[PDB]
Amino acid sequence: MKAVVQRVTRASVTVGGEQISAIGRGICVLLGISLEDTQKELEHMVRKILNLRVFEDESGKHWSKSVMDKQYEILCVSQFTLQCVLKGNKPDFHLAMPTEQAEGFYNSFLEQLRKTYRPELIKDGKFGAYMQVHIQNDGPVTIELESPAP
Amino acid sequence: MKAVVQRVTRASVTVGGEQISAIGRGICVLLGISLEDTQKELEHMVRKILNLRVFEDESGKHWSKSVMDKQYEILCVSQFTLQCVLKGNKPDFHLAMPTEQAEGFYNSFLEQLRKTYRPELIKDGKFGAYMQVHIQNDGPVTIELESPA
Ligand SMILES: [Mg+2]
Ligand SMILES: [Mg+2]
Repeated sequence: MKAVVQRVTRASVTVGGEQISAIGRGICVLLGISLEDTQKELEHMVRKILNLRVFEDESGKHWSKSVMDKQYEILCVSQFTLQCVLKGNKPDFHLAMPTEQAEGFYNSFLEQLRKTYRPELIKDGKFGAYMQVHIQNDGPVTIELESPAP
Repeated sequence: MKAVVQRVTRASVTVGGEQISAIGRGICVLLGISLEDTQKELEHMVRKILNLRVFEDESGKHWSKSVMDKQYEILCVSQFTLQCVLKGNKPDFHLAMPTEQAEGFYNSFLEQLRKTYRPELIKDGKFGAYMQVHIQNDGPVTIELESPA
């Protein structure tokens, strides 16, 4: 499992100009699920996202508070392209989990996130859809996470 | 050297509320200079970014065309937070090149991009600054790139 995490002042997902979801301050997670991914990686990745210290405290010290410390929001979007192998210049996605299983895995992942944090502060894209993910990256701050190695 | 590349329908940078840079369709590249990066990694990374096949052809075939094939734009922003977290739950900076040496590499990287592609299609943020980077990720499509190893 891989994730790209971007700290946002706001973020939203549109499908065909229709706004699907939107968050204010918090974190946008692009989530790459691999073929070899299991419940262990699912649970480990949730813990890492929720505990990632990307926010300031009241004094303004950097890297001192997680999304949960701040009671901020999380926008998760499924992103199989992160499971890319770069032989030549064309991407190959053989390491990504196929969409039939991946949708179930993704849904279970979002559900662990909601039960570990607060459901109302967790927003999603639309798994199969051609989306525009509007990301107002605050800083910018961008962190790569991986769980096969936690 | 590490990069996160996002395919965009548009992207922009604001500092202090003012939009200082914007592109239309293309890629937004967040670039992380590492401690032992050389001109070698820099040249390799430019090449990879410029030929990355993240665009469709004119028949709609996925993964077939690069930014240059499409004559699309590139917004490049410096981002030192791309190094591995490994231990703890905060960004890790010990592997990032100190800002002083890094700024020279970053500017060299932009000059290489411009020389190898089209200068008028290349935009950047503002190296020192606290930026809002507005990214309309198209798909979304996101690719992680890395040189040395
Ligand atoms: Mg993200
Ligand atoms: Mg990017």
